[PDB]
Amino acid sequence: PWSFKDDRGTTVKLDKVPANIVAFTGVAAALFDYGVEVKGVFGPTTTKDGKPDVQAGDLDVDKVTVLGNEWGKLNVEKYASLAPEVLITTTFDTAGTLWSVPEESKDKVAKLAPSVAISVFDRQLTQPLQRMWELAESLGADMKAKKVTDAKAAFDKAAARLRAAAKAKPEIRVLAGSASPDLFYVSGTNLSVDLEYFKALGVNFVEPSEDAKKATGGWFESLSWENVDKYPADVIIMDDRASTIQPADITEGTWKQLPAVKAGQVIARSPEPILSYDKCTPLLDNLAEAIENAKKVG
Repeated sequence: PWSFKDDRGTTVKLDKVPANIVAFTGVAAALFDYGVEVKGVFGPTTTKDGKPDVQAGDLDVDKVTVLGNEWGKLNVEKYASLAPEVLITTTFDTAGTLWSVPEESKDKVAKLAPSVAISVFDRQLTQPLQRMWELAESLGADMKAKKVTDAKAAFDKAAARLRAAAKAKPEIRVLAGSASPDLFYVSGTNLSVDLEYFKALGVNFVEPSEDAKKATGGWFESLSWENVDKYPADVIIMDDRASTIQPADITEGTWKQLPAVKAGQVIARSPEPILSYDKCTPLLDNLAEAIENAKKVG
């Protein structure tokens, strides 16, 4: 028998370990790094060139059945066809809302299999990493596999590296942004698993006021493109997801004139980390590297 109590406090119990798992693409990507296969995914999975999306990690995107290829899309008839035994996703709120399960069909989806949510709300990254590790082991992973303990050691090494970098370079101000056509969004550290952890390790973030973030309940501040120079920043970390405009493609003149952009001090941020140590290690290394080499320019 298999049992797991998720971050909504609900305990799913099945008579056997589920063989037919369906997961949000980023959760399937994490389980893949622990050698747990899924049968179906939903979420940003492939790009228009047919390549794996960043949230698909190392998943074999040809083998799995893609039920939806963007956030909030999940075809229920095709989901039923997988004979699903559990659905697994993340959750970003107090309510335990299942991330990316279409609101208009979530009840239909829930009829066909129990769900497991891993919370990525209002906590540090190490939390959901260890919760996802426990889930993967319950599903048949070997958590004492050298691939996995090496991964955890590499993550701990990269976390010490970011702590050291932030101690060496306390003057380097990091801005977390996400680009869309109407607005550039500046995140605060509070509420995000990655940013809360990077902050705990000593990174100096630009922090919009709580007043400036209240239109999103404290997640981020919306700025017009002409006002992206509001906060002086030395390193900018930009949202990497499918729905957002990547830094190479931002054509707006105010952006191109940013001290950080002119200095080449822009890297990716993954606001939806794939919850494996393997895939979170680069998030620490990349930010450490940027801080280690950054010039104060903002």
